[PDB]
Amino acid sequence: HHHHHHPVTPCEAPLQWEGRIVLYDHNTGKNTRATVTYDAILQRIRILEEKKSFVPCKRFFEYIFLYQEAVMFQIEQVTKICSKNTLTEPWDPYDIPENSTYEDQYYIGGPGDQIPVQEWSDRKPARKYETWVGVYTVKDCYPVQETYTKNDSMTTSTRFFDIKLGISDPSVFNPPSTCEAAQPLLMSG
Amino acid sequence: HHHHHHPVTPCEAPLQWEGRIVLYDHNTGKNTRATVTYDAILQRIRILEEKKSFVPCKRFFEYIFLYQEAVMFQIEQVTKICSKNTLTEPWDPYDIPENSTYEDQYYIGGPGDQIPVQEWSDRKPARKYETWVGVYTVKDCYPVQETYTKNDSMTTSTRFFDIKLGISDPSVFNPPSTCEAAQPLLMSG
Ligand SMILES: [Ca+2]
Ligand SMILES: [Ca+2]
Repeated sequence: HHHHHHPVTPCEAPLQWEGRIVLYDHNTGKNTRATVTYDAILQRIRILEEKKSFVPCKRFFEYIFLYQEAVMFQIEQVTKICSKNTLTEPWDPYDIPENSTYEDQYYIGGPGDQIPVQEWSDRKPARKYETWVGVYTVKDCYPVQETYTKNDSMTTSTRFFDIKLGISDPSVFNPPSTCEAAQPLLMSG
Repeated sequence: HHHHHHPVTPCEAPLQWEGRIVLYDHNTGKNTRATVTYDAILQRIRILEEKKSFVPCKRFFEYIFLYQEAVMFQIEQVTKICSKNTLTEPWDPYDIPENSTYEDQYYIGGPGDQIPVQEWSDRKPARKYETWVGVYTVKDCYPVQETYTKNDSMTTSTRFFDIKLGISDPSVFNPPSTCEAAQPLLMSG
């Protein structure tokens, strides 16, 4: 039997990638499926909601968050109606904060196809419940899952997949021409 | 470019295994870490809660659910005080119901260590929100994650890992001697 040190700090998540996610929102119970272009160097993130067959939702959005310019564009994918809004909130990366609490390492999957991952949190002894848990791969530190009990009880779980390093198509961060735009509230049905 | 049929039915999850889980309960915000012995053939499941350093919780339980006998034993791991209770609810396997809606297939992880998985749900067009989403491996159909918006807004996400087929230690389903026991309500702090 052998004794593995707990890691002194967490691995460093990739800075740029193209991937896909599911965002599960318990306040609404909604699962949102999106293609994501993520760039922590410029602190921008582009989210393209996906439509599946016969979902009861008519409206689907593209989001372009440009934190270095304190603006977010939201575009109805059909109408192409744009909303330009101010971003007050600071950038938040998909990574493990360097002061996170190490929780575990384990294998996801079966024999012959299993992947080692690590789990980290913001657990400390002064607080009964964590607000953040992250599951990242051991080998490349890619995000796998995060749950965020953030926002005073407004919680989400995000699952990450089909991630590919780098950004093959930068143009996605250019807002469309219809984005000579004002600050409308666009929400889904 | 190529066109993959959607699967006509889902893969068949393993019937017996030993593994570990994290159960994230939004009603409380709690993350419970447990070692699990799972047996769908006898419809029994043994859950052993894990204690981590300096969690503010004093009480940790072992559960032995024996659905074929409509009884569940709950044991305080320290005191060894047992509770024997009646099970009214039918067995529910960790599997994909054969009438589930196929949602997606994708790779978790990075280049050189990534695992293909499938996602299934209980989505139908008559209901805005799913009550159940399951993520299972393609290769062996091992559970990876489930979220359950079951119970009229009482929702959980479960993550599965370190799964090994078969049950190396059957004795765990034998209740301990202190289980000449009554029906106490034992809850955590
Ligand atoms: Ca973050
Ligand atoms: Ca089930």
